[PDB]
Amino acid sequence: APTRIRDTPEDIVLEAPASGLAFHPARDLLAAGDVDGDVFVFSYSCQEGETKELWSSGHHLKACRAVAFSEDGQKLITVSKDKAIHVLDVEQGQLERRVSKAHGAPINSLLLVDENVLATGDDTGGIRLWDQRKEGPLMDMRQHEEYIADMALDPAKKLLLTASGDGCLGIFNIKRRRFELLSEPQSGDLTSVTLMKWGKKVACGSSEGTIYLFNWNGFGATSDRFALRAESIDCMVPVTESLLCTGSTDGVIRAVNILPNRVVGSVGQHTGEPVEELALSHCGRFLASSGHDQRLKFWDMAQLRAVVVD
Ligand SMILES: C[C@H]1Cc2cc(-c3ccnc4ncnn34)ccc2O1
Repeated sequence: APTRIRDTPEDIVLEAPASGLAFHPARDLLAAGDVDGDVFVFSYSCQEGETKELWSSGHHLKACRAVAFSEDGQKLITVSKDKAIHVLDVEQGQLERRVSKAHGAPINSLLLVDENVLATGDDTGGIRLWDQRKEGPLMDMRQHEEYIADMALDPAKKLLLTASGDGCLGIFNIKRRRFELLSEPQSGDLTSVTLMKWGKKVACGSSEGTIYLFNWNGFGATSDRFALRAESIDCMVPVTESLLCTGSTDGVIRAVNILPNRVVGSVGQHTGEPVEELALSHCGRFLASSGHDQRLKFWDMAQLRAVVVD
């Protein structure tokens, strides 16, 4: 009394723009990592006043480019232009493990594979796989020629898929610690990669505003492409097996259906400011976006998930 409720959590206003963004797998927590290296965990709620910073930490002294929560919800893993990988505890953001010198170049991309294994990708295209129980990387692959923009995981956890600024989709066999192939290079930098259609399609967003599709186990060349009415796609996240959201340098977040390929419409925008990253809540209800306006914004996915069909 008074309880003031909205349809989404309030915007989170940051002091520096954030490339790192992830939702907790079981709790109403959102993590961000910013261009100064700072990392934050926020509680979020549709009740006004109840979206609050729970902790911040300043262990990285250069840009924190990606963050991810462990599957058990206990740890937050962060990577940085300082070339380090850190393991933090979710409760307080205390540093529990520091893996410095993890790459020879700034780390841009992070993907957790299982409770002991993760992959990192750097600004020169280097890909490494790590088991926390073994010293040194399991794999060191430099077939890519430009930065690793994004990575995705085979549901069977066999293949790691990579999107690179060299215009290629990369395929690595995690189980065999080996390179399989690079796709034919595309005209746009591949900024984003996600699995769609129950793992049967690979969707990659490009710096020219195209989405490329590849068939599963046909990674060598695209099976389809279509363009948005946008100059770029810089980040994507799947909402359903057919629907994903994109963020672009024009600041607009777009809902896009795959096969049939259609722009459903605009979810929202960071007016006139590039969208840097997206994430989806564990419950599926909220999309979060991080923009160059230094805001984390929440969007209700219910209207979409209703309208949406196989
Ligand atoms: C870079 C070093 C440090 C580190 C940490 C982890 C970790 C810890 C906790 N939960 C997790 N879930 C997924 N990976 N993972 C895994 C590998 C690894 O190699």
